[PDB]
Amino acid sequence: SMEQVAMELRLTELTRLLRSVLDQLQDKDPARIFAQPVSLKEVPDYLDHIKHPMDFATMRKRLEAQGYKNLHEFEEDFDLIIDNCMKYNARDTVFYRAAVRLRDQGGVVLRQARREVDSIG
Repeated sequence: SMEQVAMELRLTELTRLLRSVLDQLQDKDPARIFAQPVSLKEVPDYLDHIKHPMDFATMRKRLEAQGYKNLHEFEEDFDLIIDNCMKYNARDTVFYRAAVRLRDQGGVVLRQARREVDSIG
Protein backbone atom coordinates (compact mmCIF):
# COMPACT_ATOMS: atom_id res chain seq x y z
CA SER A 1 0.00 0.00 0.00
CA MET A 2 0.85 3.60 -0.37
CA GLU A 3 0.25 4.15 3.45
CA GLN A 4 2.92 1.41 4.18
CA VAL A 5 5.36 3.20 1.95
CA ALA A 6 4.69 6.58 3.67
CA MET A 7 5.27 4.95 7.04
CA GLU A 8 8.49 3.42 5.77
CA LEU A 9 9.66 6.79 4.49
CA ARG A 10 9.00 8.32 8.05
CA LEU A 11 11.02 5.39 9.57
CA THR A 12 13.82 6.03 7.09
CA GLU A 13 13.92 9.65 7.90
CA LEU A 14 13.86 8.94 11.70
CA THR A 15 16.79 6.55 11.06
CA ARG A 16 18.61 9.42 9.29
CA LEU A 17 18.13 11.74 12.22
CA LEU A 18 19.05 9.03 14.83
CA ARG A 19 22.22 8.27 12.86
CA SER A 20 23.24 11.91 13.21
CA VAL A 21 22.25 11.87 16.94
CA LEU A 22 24.34 8.66 17.41
CA ASP A 23 27.35 10.30 15.81
CA GLN A 24 27.07 13.31 17.98
CA LEU A 25 26.74 11.27 21.22
CA GLN A 26 29.60 9.04 20.29
CA ASP A 27 31.85 12.11 19.80
CA LYS A 28 31.27 12.78 23.48
CA ASP A 29 33.17 9.52 24.21
CA PRO A 30 36.55 10.33 22.78
CA ALA A 31 38.20 7.64 24.90
CA ARG A 32 36.01 5.00 23.08
CA ILE A 33 35.03 3.50 26.45
CA PHE A 34 31.52 2.80 25.15
CA ALA A 35 32.29 1.85 21.59
CA GLN A 36 32.09 -1.90 21.84
CA PRO A 37 30.42 -4.57 24.11
CA VAL A 38 32.08 -5.32 27.39
CA SER A 39 34.15 -8.45 26.58
CA LEU A 40 32.91 -11.57 28.43
CA LYS A 41 36.34 -13.09 27.89
CA GLU A 42 37.90 -10.15 29.82
CA VAL A 43 35.00 -9.63 32.30
CA PRO A 44 33.63 -13.17 32.73
CA ASP A 45 31.19 -12.32 35.54
CA TYR A 46 29.65 -9.33 33.68
CA LEU A 47 26.22 -10.83 33.09
CA ASP A 48 25.91 -11.70 36.76
CA HIS A 49 25.93 -7.90 37.34
CA ILE A 50 24.41 -6.38 34.20
CA LYS A 51 21.32 -7.94 32.68
CA HIS A 52 21.03 -5.89 29.54
CA PRO A 53 24.50 -4.93 28.19
CA MET A 54 24.64 -2.13 25.64
CA ASP A 55 27.26 -0.24 23.63
CA PHE A 56 27.47 2.09 20.64
CA ALA A 57 28.27 -0.69 18.11
CA THR A 58 25.23 -2.70 19.15
CA MET A 59 23.07 0.47 18.82
CA ARG A 60 24.43 1.09 15.37
CA LYS A 61 23.52 -2.48 14.22
CA ARG A 62 19.97 -1.92 15.44
CA LEU A 63 19.82 1.53 13.89
CA GLU A 64 20.92 0.25 10.45
CA ALA A 65 18.30 -2.44 10.49
CA GLN A 66 15.80 0.42 11.17
CA GLY A 67 15.09 -1.20 14.54
CA TYR A 68 14.33 2.06 16.43
CA LYS A 69 10.61 2.95 15.89
CA ASN A 70 10.78 6.16 17.90
CA LEU A 71 13.31 8.33 19.82
CA HIS A 72 12.22 6.81 23.20
CA GLU A 73 13.56 3.36 22.07
CA PHE A 74 16.89 4.89 21.07
CA GLU A 75 17.18 6.85 24.33
CA GLU A 76 16.44 3.66 26.29
CA ASP A 77 19.52 1.99 24.75
CA PHE A 78 21.70 5.14 25.34
CA ASP A 79 20.62 5.23 28.97
CA LEU A 80 21.59 1.55 29.30
CA ILE A 81 25.13 2.34 28.18
CA ILE A 82 25.43 4.99 30.96
CA ASP A 83 23.49 3.27 33.68
CA ASN A 84 25.23 -0.16 33.20
CA CYS A 85 28.61 1.53 33.60
CA MET A 86 27.64 3.54 36.67
CA LYS A 87 26.52 0.37 38.43
CA TYR A 88 29.42 -1.93 37.49
CA ASN A 89 32.18 0.59 38.06
CA ALA A 90 32.85 2.59 41.20
CA ARG A 91 32.61 6.34 41.44
CA ASP A 92 36.39 6.82 41.50
CA THR A 93 37.05 5.11 38.17
CA VAL A 94 37.73 6.52 34.74
CA PHE A 95 34.87 4.35 33.45
CA TYR A 96 32.25 5.84 35.81
CA ARG A 97 33.54 9.34 35.19
CA ALA A 98 33.37 8.83 31.44
CA ALA A 99 29.75 7.82 31.75
CA VAL A 100 28.86 10.92 33.81
CA ARG A 101 30.42 13.17 31.21
CA LEU A 102 28.64 11.32 28.37
CA ARG A 103 25.29 11.65 30.13
CA ASP A 104 25.80 15.38 30.78
CA GLN A 105 26.99 16.19 27.27
CA GLY A 106 24.50 13.90 25.61
CA GLY A 107 21.57 15.60 27.35
CA VAL A 108 22.07 18.69 25.21
CA VAL A 109 21.98 16.68 21.95
CA LEU A 110 18.96 14.68 23.02
CA ARG A 111 16.98 17.75 24.09
CA GLN A 112 17.16 19.19 20.56
CA ALA A 113 16.63 15.77 18.92
CA ARG A 114 13.29 15.52 20.70
CA ARG A 115 12.24 18.93 19.49
CA GLU A 116 13.23 17.86 15.85
CA VAL A 117 11.43 14.55 15.98
CA ASP A 118 8.24 16.34 17.22
CA SER A 119 8.71 19.35 14.91
CA ILE A 120 9.29 17.29 11.66
CA GLY A 121 6.79 14.66 13.01
